[PDB]
Amino acid sequence: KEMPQPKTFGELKNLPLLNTDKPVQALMKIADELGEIFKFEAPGRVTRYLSSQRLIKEACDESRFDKNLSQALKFVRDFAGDGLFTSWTHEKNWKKAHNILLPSFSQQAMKGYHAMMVDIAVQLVQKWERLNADEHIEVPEDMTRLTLDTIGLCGFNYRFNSFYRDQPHPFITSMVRALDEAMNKLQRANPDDPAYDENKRQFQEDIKVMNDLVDKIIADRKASGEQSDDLLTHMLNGKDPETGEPLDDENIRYQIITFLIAGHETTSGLLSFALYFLVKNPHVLQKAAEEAARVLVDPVPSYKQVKQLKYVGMVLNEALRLWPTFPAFSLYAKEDTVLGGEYPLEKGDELMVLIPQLHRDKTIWGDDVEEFRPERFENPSAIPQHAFKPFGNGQRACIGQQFALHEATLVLGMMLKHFDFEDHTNYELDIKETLTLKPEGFVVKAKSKKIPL
Amino acid sequence: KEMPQPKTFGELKNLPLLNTDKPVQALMKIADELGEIFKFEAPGRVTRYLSSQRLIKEACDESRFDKNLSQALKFVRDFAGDGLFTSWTHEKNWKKAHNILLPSFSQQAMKGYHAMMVDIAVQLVQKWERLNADEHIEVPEDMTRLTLDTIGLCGFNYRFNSFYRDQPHPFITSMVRALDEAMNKLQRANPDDPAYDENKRQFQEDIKVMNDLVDKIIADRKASGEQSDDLLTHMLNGKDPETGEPLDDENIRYQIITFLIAGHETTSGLLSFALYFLVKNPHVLQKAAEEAARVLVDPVPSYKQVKQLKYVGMVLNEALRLWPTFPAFSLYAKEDTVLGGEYPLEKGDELMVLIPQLHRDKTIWGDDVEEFRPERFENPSAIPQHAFKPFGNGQRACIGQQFALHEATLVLGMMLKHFDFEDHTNYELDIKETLTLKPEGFVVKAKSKKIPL
Ligand code: HEM
Ligand code: HEM
Ligand SMILES: O=C(O)[C@H](Cc1c[nH]c2ccccc12)NC(=O)C(F)(F)C(F)(F)C(F)(F)C(F)(F)C(F)(F)C(F)(F)F
Repeated sequence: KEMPQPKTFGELKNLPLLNTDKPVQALMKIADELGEIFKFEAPGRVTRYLSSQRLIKEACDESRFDKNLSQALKFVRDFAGDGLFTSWTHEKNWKKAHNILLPSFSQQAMKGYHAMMVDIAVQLVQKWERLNADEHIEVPEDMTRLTLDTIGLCGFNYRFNSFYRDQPHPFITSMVRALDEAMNKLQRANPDDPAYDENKRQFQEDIKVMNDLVDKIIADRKASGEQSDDLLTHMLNGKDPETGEPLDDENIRYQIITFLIAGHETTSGLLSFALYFLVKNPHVLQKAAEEAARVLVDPVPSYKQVKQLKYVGMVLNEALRLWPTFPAFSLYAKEDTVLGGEYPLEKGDELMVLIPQLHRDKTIWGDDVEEFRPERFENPSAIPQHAFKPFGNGQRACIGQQFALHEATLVLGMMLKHFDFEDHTNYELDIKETLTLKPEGFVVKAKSKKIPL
Repeated sequence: KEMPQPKTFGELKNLPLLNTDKPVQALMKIADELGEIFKFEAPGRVTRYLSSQRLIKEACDESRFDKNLSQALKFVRDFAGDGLFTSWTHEKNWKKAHNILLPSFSQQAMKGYHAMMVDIAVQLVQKWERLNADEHIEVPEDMTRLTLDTIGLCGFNYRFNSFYRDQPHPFITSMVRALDEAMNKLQRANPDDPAYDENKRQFQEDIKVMNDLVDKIIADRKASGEQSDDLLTHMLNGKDPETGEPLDDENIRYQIITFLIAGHETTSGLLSFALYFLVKNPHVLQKAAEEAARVLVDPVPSYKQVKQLKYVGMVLNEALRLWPTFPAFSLYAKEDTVLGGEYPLEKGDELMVLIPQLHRDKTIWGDDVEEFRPERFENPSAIPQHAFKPFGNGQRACIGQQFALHEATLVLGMMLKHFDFEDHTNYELDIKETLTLKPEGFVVKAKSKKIPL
């Protein structure tokens, strides 16, 4: 159709547009200007950004499109390896690990993780109970402490003890710096230029630090013989029904690194955005707090009680609507095909699904798309197909969805039961972009309702 | 016959002997060489160090000798003011505060503080329970986190939240640096030399940090009118029966600063030395652990149970015997008098009581003074008057004695109930001197007995 394309910079084509610390937000504005589809070129490379439910519903057809590793994911793959998130669907270790780990991530398995989630959630509540009169909370910082700890504990019985520290754990320093370097590689003609030798040296170091530390966690567990009901145990013992094979220790390492990435990056952002919207929308906070008080009648919340926090669940979905914390996923055409009746694609052609824009499609949600209204999610059946994709699509959808939502619902429920919140700075949303999105500098004050634990 | 005296440095006399990281330990070595008394001279001053029970019992006759402010304490007074610890006996505010505060520090008052002591103690135990299998504990660091927080919470319902951070609370950074400066001023021949301009700027800044926080806490409490179970409440409401006056806000601040200093410095040291002696003497550890397990039958220890920890109390007293954490106190002759039928003293003459040396007086304790044997304290009746003085003397004895011993007995009891301990490094005692003595670099491993809290 003579596809729309944003401004170009001679031989660099569109690449300079991503030379910014907020590339996703830049892409969202481009989508606002250009519409449901735009081409994005750089030297030697092209992708097409999709923003409408009309086109994205075709992109979600697994017979036509499969998951692609974006350039960022190809760089994350240098340390996340062939774990689930950075593997191609056709790689043997993808379907093997997928089949082995699904049972570990089901709604049923959440019952088993619940106690350990409560352990970390209570540490959060206690921290906040123990703050003095005039003190405030650094929201994304504390949400990250929580979610990292939760996956460490539930994942491999390891306590990061984030609420005991200011300094991040050695693994995290390397992980964050690796993630940063992976995103920075996306703006470099001549990667072999000696000006990046220190960047490369640091990256290799960081890779080796994560490996050495995770490999030791594996080794120690094999050595102890302990059978704690966690992801590491299920990976050590599990066999893929198809091949009959277990995961090898290298792949297990990559899965653990992957889970730590997820638990540090994604769920913490969700909790941070949810709290942000609640303090910006007092009527919604009140309704959520009402439910929390009504449902969480015991000092320790139970698994069943978390399932009964329906409005808290809707609040989280609405937070995921506006700011899906992993904001884009990539696809490639399995064969030649035509998108939307108008855009012919060849086998191998790539697409990027711009999730925050999909979630702002006024044809789907109505004109009030920027408003925070959890009630939009009262009935999944009234939401059109492929309109809401915060956890991606199909067989390559987020394996951690049930875990993330259970943790987030539990913690947000507890938070709303135990405290009233003040937006004491009238915080202005400022979204930092790493692998994920987070509200940087978001702070609040929390006044205890003095309900015992 | 002339009074013994250590080596001299020309015009500086004995002063350079205290130009060392470990002055008290240097003075103990000198005492060992020279005996029960030696003179120590510096430019413009003289003092006499006493090591024997026979001379010290006379020095402790309050009709003949009163508390002196050592050079060190005069410098500490720049921030502790006319608080109890740094006031002269004849100053109006000493007796006034003493009368008001004595009931707040009694054995009976410990019933009121017990619950908040437990609050912090449980945080210590949770921290250690949450360590990963082969991580270790930094003993004085964690004991200092505990004792500071306990006196903060019991003293003025303020949470330093030391177990939530690596870097000390700003107030503590200032207090430590002020205490360090106060000790450092002692060696400067020309204090107004421009080389100390920064030291003095920093000292004043540190004093202001301390005054600001404390004055604010006092102001906030008076504004709100709330009534807590803390020393601050008692000081705001208390009246001295003698003068009929309450303490004013400035003196209240000095008392609070004083209590914070004491909690940070002294009790933490006692706990660290006790654990040191315990891991070096496993028979004693076993005997103390048996008592802890037998007595502390509830997840939350009670006041009544802490009082039953007789042997844990003996352990603490024997640790105080070998390493009394505030190791020296100073006296002055009220009038002309003769010490020991041998050494004439003029009115105003200063004496220093070397407590560690008193506690090694073989004429009182037997020849095995260096051995750690809590059974020495099996029957308190046996201990001669003035043989054991870790809490000083008479009306100027430590007002916090019952507080310190309650906290230490509680915490050590809980530690011995909940963990086994390993001296994994075969630690060599290395004693750091600030205001007090503490074992620097003492580390252990603690293996949980998995007893619920
Ligand atoms: C609010 C929280 C989370 C969000 C928004 C989120 C989002 C996503 C999205 C959008 C994808 C698809 C990526 C793509 O198509 O390239 C994905 C994949 C994945 N997520 Fe998450 N995620 C979250 C939490 C978690 C957690 C807690 C874990 C693990 C403990 C996890 C593990 C994974 C894995 C392993 C994949 C790859 C699955 C596969 O392809 O087989 N996620 N996630
Ligand atoms: C094991 C712990 C402790 C030891 C070994 C200890 C030792 C001492 C000693 C030896 C003195 C006499 C000082 C002198 O003669 O110049 C003293 C005085 C004092 N201590 Fe402690 N102390 C401890 C804990 C505490 C605590 C926890 C507090 C307060 C919370 C405290 C508050 C004081 C005060 C206010 C004085 C001055 C008393 C007065 O002269 O009226 N001490 N301490
Ligand atoms: O890594 C990629 O392949 C694509 C597109 C791209 C990056 N460089 C290009 C050069 C030519 C053509 C396309 C590109 N990168 C992006 O869209 C982006 F801007 F970096 C991005 F939006 F931040 C992102 F990386 F895709 C993303 F949205 F943040 C993400 F994929 F969700 C993330 F995983 F978070 F990185």
